[PDB]
Amino acid sequence: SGFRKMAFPSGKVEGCMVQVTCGTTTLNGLWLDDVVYCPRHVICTSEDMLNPNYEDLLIRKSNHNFLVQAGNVQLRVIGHSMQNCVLKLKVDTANPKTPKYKFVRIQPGQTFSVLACYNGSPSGVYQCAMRPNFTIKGSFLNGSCGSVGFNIDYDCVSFCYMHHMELPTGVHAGTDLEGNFYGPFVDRQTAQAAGTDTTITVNVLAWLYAAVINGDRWFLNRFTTTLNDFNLVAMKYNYEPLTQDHVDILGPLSAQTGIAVLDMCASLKELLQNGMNGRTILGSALLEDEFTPFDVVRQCSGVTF
Amino acid sequence: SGFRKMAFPSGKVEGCMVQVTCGTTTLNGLWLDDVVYCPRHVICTSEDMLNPNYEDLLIRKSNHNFLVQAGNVQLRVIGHSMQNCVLKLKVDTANPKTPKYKFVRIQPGQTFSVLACYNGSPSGVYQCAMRPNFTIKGSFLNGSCGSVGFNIDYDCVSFCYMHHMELPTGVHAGTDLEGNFYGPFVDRQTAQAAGTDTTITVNVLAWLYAAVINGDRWFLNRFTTTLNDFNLVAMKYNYEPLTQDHVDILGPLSAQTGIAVLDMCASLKELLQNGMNGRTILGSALLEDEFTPFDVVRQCSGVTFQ
Ligand SMILES: CN1CC[C@@H](C(=O)Nc2cncc3ccccc23)c2cc(Cl)ccc21
Ligand SMILES: CN1CC[C@@H](C(=O)Nc2cncc3ccccc23)c2cc(Cl)ccc21
Ligand SMILES: [Cl-]
Ligand SMILES: [Cl-]
Ligand SMILES: [Cl-]
Repeated sequence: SGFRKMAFPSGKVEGCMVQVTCGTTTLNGLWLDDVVYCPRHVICTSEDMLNPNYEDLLIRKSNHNFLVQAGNVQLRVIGHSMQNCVLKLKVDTANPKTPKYKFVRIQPGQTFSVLACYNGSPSGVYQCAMRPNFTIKGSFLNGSCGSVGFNIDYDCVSFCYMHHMELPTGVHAGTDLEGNFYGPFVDRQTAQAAGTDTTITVNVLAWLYAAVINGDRWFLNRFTTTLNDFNLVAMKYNYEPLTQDHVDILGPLSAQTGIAVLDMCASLKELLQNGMNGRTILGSALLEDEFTPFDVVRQCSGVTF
Repeated sequence: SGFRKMAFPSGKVEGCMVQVTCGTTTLNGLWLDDVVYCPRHVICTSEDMLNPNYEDLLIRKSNHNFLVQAGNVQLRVIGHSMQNCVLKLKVDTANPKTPKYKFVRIQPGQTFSVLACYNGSPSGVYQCAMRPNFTIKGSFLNGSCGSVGFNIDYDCVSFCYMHHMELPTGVHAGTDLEGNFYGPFVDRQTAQAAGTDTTITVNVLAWLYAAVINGDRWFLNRFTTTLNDFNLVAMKYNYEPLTQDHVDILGPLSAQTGIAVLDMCASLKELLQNGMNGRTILGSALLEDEFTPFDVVRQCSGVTFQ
């Protein structure tokens, strides 16, 4: 019993975190095989960030301008190249702690664990969701750039996020490990804002199934709904549309609890229109949307890595 | 910016998790140096659990009755002893992944990270607090026994909890790493129940200071309170009493934000009376009590967002 916001075990990623310094700027890098990946803005001074020409700034740097520290060991940079908004520093040593890994780009609503780092040292691990507006509500201070987000499927670490910046509302923006930003953001000190966000409907339904599995049923009702009627209600409360793919993905949880997906949708529709009436679900007075259907099955089944 | 329920990176503990089997029972063990620590109930059958005589059950076991698996490698058990509710299995190999560590017994309200494990393999990491009633609200299934709670301040892992059981309300009970239970619980299947739980007041105040540091002030008010008047109100909402030690502990956060501890107490009294009226504090519609004053200072910036 119990249901917690649970991150993947971070050990496989901790063994990849390094400190990258270029001039006065220090941030985190991800060391996989003989390459260290980090945000390309490590080469910028605060003035450069106003309007940077990254290729021009990079052409002025030599390998010795990048100091990479892995624990208390300096790695030798033997090459440097840029791929989108990520800088790739070739080093003379392959990381002996390199796990089985892949680079994956996730979709909004997908969750991942963030290993927050400062000066190449892991400080904490927390579970995030990629918001529908492509930001993450992370917890990051100055020096956290280069911290990564990941999932684990079996013994393979799928790296999906690298931290780049904080937007004025305190939310965060970053890229996949190929340097492509999530969302319409750019790596420059210019006016940028997170768009209006929406709730991840399939994730709320998954969390309602988790509540039922854990003995909370007060919100269940005798009603069902059509997918079209639910989606009209979802649009009204800034909830993401629920697709037939989402309904299919919720199939296992629906079969385990005996509550059809559209039956759970009728519970959610009532919760939106009426609220919780002083009640809580899994110790929350808000509908939680940062657990995917897979997260719920994994936690409630005890999957290990 | 931002404020998340954040666990310590679990790598240093993952490299210590092993599987311990005794007969038909399999659970997790913590391998540090040449010793594997695990709940002593690994020697019980389900039947033995009502009134087990652990001394009598253990004397009947030899070293070869304990199978310890670290990854795909069987460790050889060369000794066994019981310390309170923990079984200590001496093994012939020191764990090369043993981090700098210590054993610490924590007090209610303290927080820690839990690395939930099954069959010696880590499944997930989450943040917990030792409730005032000495239970923890974990996420644990059958086979999770032996999973540990810890803090990693500096490069030293302080192990503070080992999971032993789930109580009928779905909450969890365990011991420190010396095998002493937290709370009035026993490692028996006898009728046991968690006492009435209460909110960790000092932690709620710490979290209100985190909200102020992150720019949220809507809940502040022009009032202050005496410590005694605060406790008379707070106790009516099943909040733990706030002691002068708690007021002292909140001093740094009080100095950083410019809000005196008793002034923040008056804000808490008003929140208990009014609720949030559709508003949230740090993305929560309830008052959060699983962040200590130490956690807030570690997570938050040294500069308040005035
Ligand atoms: C102007 N500026 C600041 C430094 C860096 C930035 O956002 N860094 C930070 C990241 N995460 C949390 C922070 C919390 C407080 C301060 C900085 C934080 C950055 C990066 C880009 Cl791509 C563009 C601009 C910019
Ligand atoms: C009767 N019984 C059951 C097995 C074990 C126990 O509590 N195991 C479990 C632990 N954590 C979560 C669980 C979730 C579902 C099931 C078991 C769980 C245990 C241990 C002691 Cl010390 C006393 C009694 C007892
Ligand atoms: Cl609601
Ligand atoms: Cl599934
Ligand atoms: Cl303590």
